[PDB]
Amino acid sequence: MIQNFRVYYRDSRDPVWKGPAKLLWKGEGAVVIQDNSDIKVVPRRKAKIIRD
Amino acid sequence: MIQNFRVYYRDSRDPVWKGPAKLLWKGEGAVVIQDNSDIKVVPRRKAKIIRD
Repeated sequence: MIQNFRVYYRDSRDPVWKGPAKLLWKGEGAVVIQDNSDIKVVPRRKAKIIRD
Repeated sequence: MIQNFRVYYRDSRDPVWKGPAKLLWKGEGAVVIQDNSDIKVVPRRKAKIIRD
């Protein structure tokens, strides 16, 4: 059901937002994404769902 | 498309397999699962897809 959606997220070294990422898994207060060629887990409260 | 499937995986502190887990994301050589109440990423080459 996830079509074209971008997501922003902050790093643990700086509360500064980071470039957009691809949205893959979406359920509880957590969202799986992929910035470079590596998938990682990010708390939903530290990410934002933007539409493409 | 993921119905009832269990997955085993080894830890980084010991090449010993670990209890079964729930299969959620499935794509490249990586698989997202959930053992306790926390989701983590595990390389597909370090996990096994078992049917329920």
